[PDB]
Amino acid sequence: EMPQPKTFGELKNLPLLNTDKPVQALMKIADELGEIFKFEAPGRVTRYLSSQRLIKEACDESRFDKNLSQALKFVRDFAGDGLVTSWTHEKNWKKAHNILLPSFSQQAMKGYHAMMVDIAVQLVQKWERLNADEHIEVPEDMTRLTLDTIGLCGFNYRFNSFYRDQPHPFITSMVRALDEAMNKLQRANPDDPAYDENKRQFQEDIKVMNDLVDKIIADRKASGEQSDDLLTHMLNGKDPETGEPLDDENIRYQIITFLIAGHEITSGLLSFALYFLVKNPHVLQKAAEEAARVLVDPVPSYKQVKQLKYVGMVLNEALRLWPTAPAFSLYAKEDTVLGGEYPLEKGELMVLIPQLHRDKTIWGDDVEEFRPERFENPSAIPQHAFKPFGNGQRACIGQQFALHEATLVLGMMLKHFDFEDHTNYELDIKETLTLKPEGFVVKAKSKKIPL
Ligand code: HEM
Ligand SMILES: O=C(CCCCn1ccnc1)N[C@@H](Cc1ccccc1)C(=O)O
Ligand SMILES: CCc1ccccc1
Repeated sequence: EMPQPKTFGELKNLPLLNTDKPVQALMKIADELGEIFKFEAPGRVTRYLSSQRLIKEACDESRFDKNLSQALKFVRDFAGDGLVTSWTHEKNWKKAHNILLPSFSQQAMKGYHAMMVDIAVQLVQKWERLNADEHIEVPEDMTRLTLDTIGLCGFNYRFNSFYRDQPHPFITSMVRALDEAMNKLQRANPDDPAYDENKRQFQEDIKVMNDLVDKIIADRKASGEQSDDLLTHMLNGKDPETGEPLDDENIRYQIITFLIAGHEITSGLLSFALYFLVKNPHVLQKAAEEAARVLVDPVPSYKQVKQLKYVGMVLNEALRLWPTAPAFSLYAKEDTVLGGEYPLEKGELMVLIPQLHRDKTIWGDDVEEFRPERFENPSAIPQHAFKPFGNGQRACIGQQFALHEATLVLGMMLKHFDFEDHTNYELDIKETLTLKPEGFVVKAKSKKIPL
């Protein structure tokens, strides 16, 4: 019989996720129950997988396909049939996947690099301009970086996050829609009048996002400009299979999807990376030495960012410990037995990435230690042991983008500043649909290296 955490009568396990930190709650359950536990909610059953042994099987795409978790299903209300919230069998998935893959390749990063540098330099400049008495709100600034980077590379839009403390109206709505999607996970009687105004606000936020993104698309189509951004690629792309381009609605969903992905999901990586760097000065020194040796020019080149191997290891080790897209869902395409012990019927598994990444049978007993050297040789990483970007054809299309922007800015941060964990910050991971070291603050003392 499969382990299952404590239940709450008719609510089954659902109230276990009625907590500020559900991923961490699930990790704790995984620690207690092991590599697989059943999680039941009213009208839902899933099985949380935490071991590489089981997850490797779940990642067999011949047996399991991506499932929309309840979170993804609720985000689908505004991310539509964008790539993240589409089922693999939906026409728009493969179509957009085929169209967008070349826009997200490592080679495509060469084209986004200058725009990424634009924002990265703004980040560096912000911190260069802080007064000595001041500190950095790390996740906030990382989000400024990542949001602005995806805005610029996504559709040549400047969110200008370094010019405001208040979020862009689209982001206000996106964050509130994501929050409402996450809140609806715990909503008994959704059509109750208590959650009534949440619905009105949710629809208003969906409309804000649609109107703003639709206007972006329409403005680009009307202007005819051919930027080297994702929007241009989507407006001009043709899926070789169907022969079809994405329609404007799906492009809007893709843009919404990229903005969600490139917001705190991506900035969390940077925030956790910097968190671990300041908590592990030996690592920081090693990463800083690489940044200093490699980033010999006032602005990093693409080729230099590629040489930031140890920065990449830092990022991978941050992704190991706190993958900011911490779970993905799969479903059994047919009846199948998982791991020789768990018969599954056709039709859900949750891959609990932080737990996979703590599988001592893969990583050794020191799984909680931040040791980028674990990633010194990518050959040492067994298949499916490390899956911060998900799996297979449903893996993160933005992986190279996220890692390039993260490596670039982290490299620049490490080149340009020494960092002080001046509050001896106690890791407190705030959960939305992503993870963030909430309140993580540092001081950055400029090395006074010009840009
Ligand atoms: C550190 C940053 C990121 C992490 C950890 C991450 C993680 C993931 C994961 C785990 C998935 C699979 C989700 C699932 O199976 O349900 C995914 C999918 C996806 N991600 Fe990311 N992501 C990141 C950044 C980005 C960025 C910056 C973009 C685009 C601008 C992006 C776009 C996507 C898309 C479009 C998909 C769906 C791909 C498909 O199913 O065809 N992600 N991401
Ligand atoms: O699975 C996802 C959401 C997946 C989204 C990650 N993602 C995908 C693409 N980009 C990011 N949360 C986990 C944990 C959870 C549970 C309740 C409330 C919040 C979070 C789960 O549902 O058990
Ligand atoms: C677009 C990334 C995403 C989508 C839904 C939920 C969380 C994260």
